[PDB]
Amino acid sequence: ETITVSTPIKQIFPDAAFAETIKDNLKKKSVTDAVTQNELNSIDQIIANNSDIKSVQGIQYLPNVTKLFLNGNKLTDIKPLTNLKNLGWLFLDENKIKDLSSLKDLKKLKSLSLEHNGISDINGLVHLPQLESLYLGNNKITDITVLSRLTKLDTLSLEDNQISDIVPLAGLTKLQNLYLSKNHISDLRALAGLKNLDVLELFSQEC
Ligand SMILES: [Ca+2]
Repeated sequence: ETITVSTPIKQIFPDAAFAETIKDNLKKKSVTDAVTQNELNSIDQIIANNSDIKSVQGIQYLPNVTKLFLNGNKLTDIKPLTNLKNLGWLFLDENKIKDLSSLKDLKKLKSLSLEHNGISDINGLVHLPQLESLYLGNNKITDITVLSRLTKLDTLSLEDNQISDIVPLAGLTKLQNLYLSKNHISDLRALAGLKNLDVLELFSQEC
C-alpha cells in the first residue's frame, strides 16, 4: 500500500537490518528519520546482499522496485513481494525460501535466482512463463516437469541437485546456457532439439 503521512523508517520496516538498508538507499541519516511515500516511490533498486535481513516487511510500499538483490540473508517468507508488479530481477540465493506462491503475480520478472535455499518443489514457477534466466543450483530438486512451461528461458542453472530426467527441457529451444553438473543424469536425448546452446555443463553426474 502507501503511507499518507511522513513516517519513521523503523515504523515501516520492522527488520532493523532492512531499515538500515532503506536508510542508506534514501541517503538518510537515521532509521528514525521520517520518509514520505514520494521518497519510497523513488526506489527502483535495493542492493542488500549478506545484510542479515530476516524480513522484508514494509517493502510493499515500494511500488517501483525492479531490481532486488537479497542474496545471503535470513529470509523465509517473501509474501511482502507479492504485489511488486514491476519486479524484473530477483536474487534470493542463500536464504531459506520455499513458498514460491508469492511470485505468481510477478509477470514482469525476467531473472530469478534461488540457489542454496533448500528447495525441492518448484511447481510454483509455472506462473512465470516469461522468465528468461533461472538459477536453482544447490537445492534438492528432482522433478523439473514444470520447466517445460518456461519456454522463454535462455539461461538455466540446475547444478548440484538430484535430477535424473531432463526430458522437460526438450522443448526449451531458446536455451543458450545450461548448467546441469552434479546431478544424476544419464540420458541426454533431451538435448537433441536444442539448437542455440552455447554453454552446457554435464560433468560430475552420479548415476
Ligand atoms: Ca550504512
